[PDB]
Amino acid sequence: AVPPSLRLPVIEAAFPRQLHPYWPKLQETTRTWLLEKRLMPADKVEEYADGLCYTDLMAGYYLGAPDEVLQAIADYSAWCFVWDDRHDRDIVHGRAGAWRRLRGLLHTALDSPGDHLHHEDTLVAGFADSVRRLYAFLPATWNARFARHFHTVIEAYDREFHNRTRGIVPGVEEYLELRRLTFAHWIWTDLLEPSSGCELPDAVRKHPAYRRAALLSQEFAAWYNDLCSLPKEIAGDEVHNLGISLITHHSLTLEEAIGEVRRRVEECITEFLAVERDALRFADELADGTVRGKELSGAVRANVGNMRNWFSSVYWFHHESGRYMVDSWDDRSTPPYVNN
Ligand SMILES: CC[N+](CC)(CC)Cc1ccccc1
Ligand SMILES: [Mg+2]
Ligand SMILES: [Mg+2]
Ligand SMILES: [Mg+2]
Repeated sequence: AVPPSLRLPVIEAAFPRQLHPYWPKLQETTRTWLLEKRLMPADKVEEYADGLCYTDLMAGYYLGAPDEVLQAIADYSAWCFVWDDRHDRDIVHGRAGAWRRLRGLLHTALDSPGDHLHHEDTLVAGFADSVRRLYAFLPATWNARFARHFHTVIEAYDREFHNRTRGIVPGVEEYLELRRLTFAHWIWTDLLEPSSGCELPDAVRKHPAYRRAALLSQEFAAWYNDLCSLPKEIAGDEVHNLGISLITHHSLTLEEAIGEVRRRVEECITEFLAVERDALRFADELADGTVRGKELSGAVRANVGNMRNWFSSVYWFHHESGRYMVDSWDDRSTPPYVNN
């Protein structure tokens, strides 16, 4: 049961939740990876890792993924959360030097992950381990695009560092552009392809219906995170959240801002339902009779299915994960699972 201010009946009724059969193993393997790569303190992994639900979130998303592919995606996903925590703590403690160095190392590791598998910074070595494995599934053309996309994500984190250091809250439109990067829209979109076993040609994945379906899936996920993570983020002096930009620049009250974010999230859903029809008509057009057309048709169909699955996975993740349960913390500004 979800709180009325967070509840989305259309999700509950029309996007039934899915779970990949590898999830029980996935849960433990990622937990152990976090442990052995020293990405989270050992006692924090035992106390909090399972309750954080990072593996549940990916296992509800990339349905159909080879077990190995889902494992690398889940390790990378968990790493991303730990990176978000590190970024947060570097900002809070004014470690601009340590953040700048991490940022540079991540850019280099991204292009040559093999070189960085045993780097002395365990956050960098962990990144490189997951990225090296992601690079093993599809041609190097897909790897180059993932890298291009993630260099942009790191730089958006650097922009957030600048904003929070200066006490700047982005305008609403500026925020919406930044959020496509800090949420890593195009990374989750990229990872649809190794999950269905096919790198999509530019002409296919840039078709308007595929692009728009892919975008709305991510806008929904990012803004729903904004809605649900607003309490802990206000508490932690986070300034990046659609709700916070509206309060700051459109002078809404908190209640008005929650309402406005809800309405924007709702519209993503019914916009997605419209363009999903087009995206699936496109998948049928790809099935032209040929082997390649059938491969491409099947892959777009799977990808669009998972774009849909993201809605329910993200929806339930925010109600299940301890990441957001600020009311339970001794210090509302310092989550228990973060290394402070
Ligand atoms: C901070 C984590 N993340 C990706 C794991 C940043 C790129 C956004 C996110 C939050 C909640 C659900 C899904 C993604
Ligand atoms: Mg963040
Ligand atoms: Mg965050
Ligand atoms: Mg958030």
